[PDB]
Amino acid sequence: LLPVPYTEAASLSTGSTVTIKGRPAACFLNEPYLQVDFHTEMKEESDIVFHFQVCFGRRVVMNSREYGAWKQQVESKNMPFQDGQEFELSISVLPDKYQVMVNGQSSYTFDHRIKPEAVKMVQVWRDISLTKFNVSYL
Amino acid sequence: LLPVPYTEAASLSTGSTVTIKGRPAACFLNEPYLQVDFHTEMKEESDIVFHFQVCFGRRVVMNSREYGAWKQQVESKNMPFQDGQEFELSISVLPDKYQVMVNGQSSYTFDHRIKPEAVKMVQVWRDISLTKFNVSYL
Repeated sequence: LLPVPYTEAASLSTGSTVTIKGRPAACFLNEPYLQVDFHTEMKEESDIVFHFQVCFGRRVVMNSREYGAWKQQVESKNMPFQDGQEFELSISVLPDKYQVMVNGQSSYTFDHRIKPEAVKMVQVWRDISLTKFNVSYL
Repeated sequence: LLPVPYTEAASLSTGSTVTIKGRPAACFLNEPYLQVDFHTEMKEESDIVFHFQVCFGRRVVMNSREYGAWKQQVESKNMPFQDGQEFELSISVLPDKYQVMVNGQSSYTFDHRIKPEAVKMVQVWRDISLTKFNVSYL
């Protein structure tokens, strides 16, 4: 249903939740990727407050791009995504960090390096099909 | 125009040329990938006679997947692809190797590890839009 790369303007603060439903575009043997980037401007070259990159079946890396430069990457081996299955990815803004849940289970967190109020745009891209994208505020 | 991941059944021998026209789906700053895989069966989990993977603006890796296992990867830093531009990629089957041309210029080669006559399917995927795919025989 949704075009990939997927772009949507967005604002985030404490209590915001970004929810993504989709499925990998390839079998895990072929190592598809998923990337979710919280950008500071509508341009894709803009800074990235929160970068979330899944190499399905292998690892996750999280980072930020600040004044054009990648910072300290955080690596995680948690891999709750299942081969060939739909996933529901939810990214919640807490006061001190993002909490990333996959199919209802807390799987990753990432401390705010830039205030989330700096976010203007979310991009979801790489090797997924995308059926649902929502930003909600509570 | 063409769906990505793109799958097309194919046969290859000496004199075969696979021609791909497309453009990256992201700015090079965001490091999109391109992957071209020559498979031994119609299944995406099948062995890969020739694997060609571009990290736009960084490197290329080439390899083969034989009985399910990746082999010796070949790395190249040649990067003739231009940021934000259409490319024309042509992969020609010579008796002893594949020759990969990008916009008319020979840019990569890869010696046959498996006879090209074992190929049954070509997949073009990752972060590109695809406007043209052809297999031709001379």
